[PDB]
Amino acid sequence: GSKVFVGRCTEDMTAEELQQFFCQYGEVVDVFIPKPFRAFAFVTFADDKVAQSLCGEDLIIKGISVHISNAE
Amino acid sequence: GSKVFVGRCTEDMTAEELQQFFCQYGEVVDVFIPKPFRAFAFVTFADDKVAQSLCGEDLIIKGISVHISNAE
DNA sequence: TTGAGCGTT
DNA sequence: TTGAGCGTT
Repeated sequence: GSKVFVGRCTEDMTAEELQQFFCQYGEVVDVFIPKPFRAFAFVTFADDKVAQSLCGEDLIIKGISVHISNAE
Repeated sequence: GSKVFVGRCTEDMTAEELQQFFCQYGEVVDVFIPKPFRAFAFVTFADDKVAQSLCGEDLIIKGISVHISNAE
């Protein structure tokens, strides 16, 4: 389980931006942003341990609090 | 401003544990835990950028959500 | 605040 | 859910 769900994304948050933000924690291998805009994203890590360490956290991306959960 | 306040600490959270947890983000140079127990701590980073990136986040340490704020 | 497309045990 | 101690512009 190396994919996380990222809730409360804003529309200006691009895949590049999310990847740049999330790769601070470990290698990111994919980002999925729904189209049309649905205010969430999925971020996939190479390492399971990295994804699990983020679950349950609320992180600040460009001043916005996003919630991290397991991807199902 | 390279020091953060860590709110909602639990008593079992030792200085070593907090340092181990927080050094994932960057070099940690000090940890202060009040005695007697007051359910918060201060963590000092070598790098200001690291402290600022954490402010406003809620992080999970041993299953517990702690809130990160600027140290004043 | 839980996604696709290909193409079928 | 905002700390010490040393020792004084």
